[PDB]
Amino acid sequence: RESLRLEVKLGQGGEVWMGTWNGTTRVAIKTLKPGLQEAQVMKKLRHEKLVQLYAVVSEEIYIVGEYMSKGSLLDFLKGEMGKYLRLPQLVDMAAQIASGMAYVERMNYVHRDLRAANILVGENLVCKVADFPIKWTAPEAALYGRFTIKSDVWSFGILLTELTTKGRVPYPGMVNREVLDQVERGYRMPCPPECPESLHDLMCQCWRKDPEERPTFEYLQAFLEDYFTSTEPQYQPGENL
Ligand SMILES: Cc1cccc(Cc2nn(C(C)(C)C)c3ncnc(N)c23)c1
Repeated sequence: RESLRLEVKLGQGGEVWMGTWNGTTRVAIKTLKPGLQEAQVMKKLRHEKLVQLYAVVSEEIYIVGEYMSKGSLLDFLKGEMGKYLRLPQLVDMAAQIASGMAYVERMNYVHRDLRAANILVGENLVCKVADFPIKWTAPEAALYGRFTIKSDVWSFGILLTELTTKGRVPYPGMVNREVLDQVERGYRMPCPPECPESLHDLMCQCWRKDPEERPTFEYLQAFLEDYFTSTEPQYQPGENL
């Protein structure tokens, strides 16, 4: 429609801007440098924990969508807020992402790149899935291209380590190659400092060798929503978590 007004340049890769749709609705605008399938997907998928597609400009997109004021989750955890987040806030954020992926799961879709960098945050610690990497990719997916919702579950397990480490890169010290050789031999990341074994157990369930044995995003959602009542009712704050 071309009723957009770009104000602040958010990031650069294409680019992303904070603008205003027809002089009112504040929106985010992703731009392509000539040298989009995401929009096609966001037409079918509509959920409160998924970033909302608003409009498109197929000439010169300019993909317009819901503006998330706190940028990516990766930047959020590595930012000034990281030091104040505790398990309750982190688990909560995990539950919201499981809710979005639960919807994806029911819609028979696959993300193929779930991770903190592709999660957006807003006010009141609202998290939503967006953007519809060996360290984040399930073995069967990275090796044989077996991309399913179960390979997204594996990726969610890695995302859990990102939350509990507050942004740190998975498999610290290991390069892609070592990560492939190691994970194939049954290696799995240890329990993060001050992270309850119960949560690390959830990760390991997401990392099971057999895809069909990994839990559903429905199970993950429910588990995380009830965490501090059914699982760790005796939880006590710590230095970092
Ligand atoms: C649909 C759509 C449109 C524009 C941008 C995105 C992804 C996105 N990316 N970014 C970054 C963090 C600037 C890269 C966003 N910041 C705020 N709101 C957003 N929606 C984003 C998605």
